Amino acid sequence: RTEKIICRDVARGYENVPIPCVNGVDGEPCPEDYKYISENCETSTMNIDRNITHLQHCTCVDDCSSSNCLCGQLSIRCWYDKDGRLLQEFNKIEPPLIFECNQACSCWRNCKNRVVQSGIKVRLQLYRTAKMGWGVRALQTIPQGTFICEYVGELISDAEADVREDDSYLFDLDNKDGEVYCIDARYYGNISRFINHLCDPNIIPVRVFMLHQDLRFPRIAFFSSRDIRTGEELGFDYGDRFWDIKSKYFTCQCGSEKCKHSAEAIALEQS
Amino acid sequence: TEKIICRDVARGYENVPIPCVNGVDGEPCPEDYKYISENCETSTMNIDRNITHLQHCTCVDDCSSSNCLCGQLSIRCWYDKDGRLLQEFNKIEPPLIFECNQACSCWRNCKNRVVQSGIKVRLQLYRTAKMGWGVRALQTIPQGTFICEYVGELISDAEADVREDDSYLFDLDNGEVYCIDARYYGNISRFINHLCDPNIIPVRVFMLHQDLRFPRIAFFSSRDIRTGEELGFDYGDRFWDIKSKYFTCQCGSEKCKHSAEAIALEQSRL
Ligand SMILES: CCCC[C@H](NC(=O)c1cccc(Nc2ccncc2)c1)C(=O)Nc1ccc(OC2CCN(C)CC2)nc1
Ligand SMILES: CCCC[C@H](NC(=O)c1cccc(Nc2ccncc2)c1)C(=O)Nc1ccc(OC2CCN(C)CC2)nc1
Ligand SMILES: Nc1ncnc2c1ncn2[C@@H]1O[C@H](C[C@@H](N)CC[C@H](N)C(=O)O)[C@@H](O)[C@H]1O
Ligand SMILES: Nc1ncnc2c1ncn2[C@@H]1O[C@H](C[C@@H](N)CC[C@H](N)C(=O)O)[C@@H](O)[C@H]1O
Ligand SMILES: [Zn+2]
Ligand SMILES: [Zn+2]
Ligand SMILES: [Zn+2]
Ligand SMILES: [Zn+2]
Ligand SMILES: [Zn+2]
Ligand SMILES: [Zn+2]
Ligand SMILES: [Zn+2]
Ligand SMILES: [Zn+2]
Repeated sequence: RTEKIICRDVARGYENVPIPCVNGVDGEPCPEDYKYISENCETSTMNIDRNITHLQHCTCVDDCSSSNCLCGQLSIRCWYDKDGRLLQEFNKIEPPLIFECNQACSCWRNCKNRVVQSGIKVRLQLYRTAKMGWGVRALQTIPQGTFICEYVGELISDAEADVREDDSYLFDLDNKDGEVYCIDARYYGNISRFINHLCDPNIIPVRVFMLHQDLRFPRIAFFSSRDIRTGEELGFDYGDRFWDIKSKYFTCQCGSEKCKHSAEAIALEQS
Repeated sequence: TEKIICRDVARGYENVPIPCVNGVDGEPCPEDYKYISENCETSTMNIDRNITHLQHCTCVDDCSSSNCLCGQLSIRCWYDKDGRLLQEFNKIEPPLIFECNQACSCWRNCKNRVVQSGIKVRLQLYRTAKMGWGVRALQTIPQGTFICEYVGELISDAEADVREDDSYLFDLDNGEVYCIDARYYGNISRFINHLCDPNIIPVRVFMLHQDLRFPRIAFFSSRDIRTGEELGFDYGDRFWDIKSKYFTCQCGSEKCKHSAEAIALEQSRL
């Protein structure tokens, strides 16, 4: 079966690069039960704290590559190397909040501390998968620790997430301060909603702050956990809360020799 | 002797650098304000950003037809194929402009996305002979071209009352009344002086939200602008009804409305 290009950009031009769609697997058409949006949206009263005076900000007169940058020290340190990539020593299982520089900082918009706010840079592709529906894969080699894209969607409350019957696209921000908030990319979302779960993941989510510092609304950034070959499927560990829920419905089809949520794994766990 | 005292007053925040020169006196680069590319808030404004309240269009082409609902909201799309306002655009009393948004089915590069696309002409902060700092064009600018947005601090009408230095205060005007104070927070617009014979006009635009209490102020050339010309708009009589007693006008256009000698004619006739 030929692998037919079916959308030259599902992003409709809102990203820095086009995100094309292909299907060389079956006859499913281009997904369109959703609204592609590049940044988070709201559908109820949220009042994100956008007071510019509330912003912690640095006084740097360099490119903010020094350990004296206040933005960095907030982040423990700036975990970005010279090329914008997430340092190898990054506690990539217990990752701390990253505060990027903002509009209150004295530094320039091109400082070393502005990776996530600068948008997608890698060429990605939405494609049809063998046993998982749609997915996202890389069209280039991606060095470890590179920023991929942001988990974008509809900002909703922990209570609103309890009510929603379709939790296939629900990201739990998990607010330590106050109440949990969540991102539901079921009706409004970006390329991130199409990323499948891998028991051997290659991207990780990081909580990030940029143009605001309202702690109920960290933004989710995905970075490569490893070097990634061209054509290879992006996926992150959805977690064990997702799979104790969706265990009655489907099972993991990732195939990994260390797969935790395949039908065999569950049935072998019941003994 | 002209010197360059800043390579980009916006610090890379605009699509193009906005340098500052002075060949007039010893005033260094003004730094008594934070430059911001986009409006900021210093208290809770409760701007309706509910995506489901956006009026949006269903076009798939470039939104150049008359079934573009976002053009209908604006009477018509007033942008020509090159992003410029049509010659027939009501310049005295512009109509509100509703640009296409993130709820539109159209693409981000359609014909109704001028102001949201940012500064494109080359502009320069320079020291004028009499008006402190001004903003001059670095290039020929045809009529209808978007120049810049009036960016600053959103404040209420009551706040604007207790603001002592009202030399950067712009009126949106309305039920509920709000202001843009560019005094403490501003973009390059705060340096555009007043000209009795203006060559730019402000237009109220809506882009990512359609909260009618917070139009964004977009400047467009009301005529062709020659290379080196200073950008100015008509502050209006409200500004000069409180500022003229302190300082008189210096535009010097033959048809000056707030000049020194133009005050004496109305004072002598009346
Ligand atoms: C598109 C798929 C979403 C993935 C998953 N979705 C859900 O679990 C989910 C689903 C439905 C409903 C709700 N929510 C509520 C339900 C009822 N009532 C209330 C709420 C949540 C996810 O969120 N995965 C994930 C993985 C790592 C991570 O990284 C940090 C955390 C761990 N450490 C490693 C530190 C870093 N953060 C998140
Ligand atoms: C440095 C730039 C000043 C601009 C000027 N500022 C002031 O005059 C001003 C000055 C001091 C104080 C306040 N304000 C408050 C005072 C007290 N308490 C509360 C507030 C306002 C301006 O806004 N000019 C303008 C011109 C046309 C226009 O276009 C439409 C509106 C009207 N029509 C004639 C055409 C359509 N819009 C705006
Ligand atoms: N490892 C997996 N094994 C089986 N199905 C998966 C796996 N990961 C994701 N999925 C499927 O994709 C959904 C998660 C979505 N966020 C991903 C996009 C979705 N697959 C789509 O094509 O629209 C899940 O509810 C599953 O239906
Ligand atoms: N036509 C004018 N005649 C005299 N002074 C003007 C005129 N237009 C603007 N100004 C001056 O500039 C102020 C308005 C400012 N927003 C413009 C930038 C200002 N020239 C500056 O150097 O910061 C006024 O309060 C005046 O001090
Ligand atoms: Zn810094
Ligand atoms: Zn900073
Ligand atoms: Zn910085
Ligand atoms: Zn698995
Ligand atoms: Zn349209
Ligand atoms: Zn539209
Ligand atoms: Zn459009
Ligand atoms: Zn004058």
